[PDB]
Parts: sequence; C-alpha cells; structure tokens
Amino acid sequence: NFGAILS
Amino acid sequence: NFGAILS
Amino acid sequence: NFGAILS
Amino acid sequence: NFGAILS
Amino acid sequence: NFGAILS
Amino acid sequence: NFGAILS
Amino acid sequence: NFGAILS
Amino acid sequence: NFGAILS
Repeated sequence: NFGAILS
Repeated sequence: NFGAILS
Repeated sequence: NFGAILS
Repeated sequence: NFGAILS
Repeated sequence: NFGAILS
Repeated sequence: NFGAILS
Repeated sequence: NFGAILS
Repeated sequence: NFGAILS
C-alpha cells in the first residue's frame, strides 16, 4: 500500500 | 496538481 | 490497483 | 484536466 | 471501489 | 463539473 | 476543487 | 481505505 501526492 | 495512488 | 489524476 | 484509472 | 469527483 | 465513479 | 476517494 | 481531498 503506497500513496503519493504531488502539488 | 498531480496525484497518484498505488495499491 | 493503480489510480492517477492529472490536472 | 486528465484523469486515468488502471485496474 | 474507486470514486473521483472534480469541480 | 467533472464526476466519475468506478466500481 | 479536486476530490478523490478510494476504497 | 484511501481518501484524499484537494482544494
């Protein structure tokens, strides 16, 4: 389970 | 704005 | 299960 | 605005 | 379940 | 408005 | 506004 | 459960 958010 | 979810 | 949103 | 879902 | 909402 | 639901 | 829900 | 909200 891996989550990544770029902004 | 870029979002990515891996599972 | 992979989800990606670009904006 | 571009969205893509892979499963 | 995958759900996405963009305004 | 853009709305999408996958299940 | 960007909203996303995964489950 | 994965949930994300961006304004």
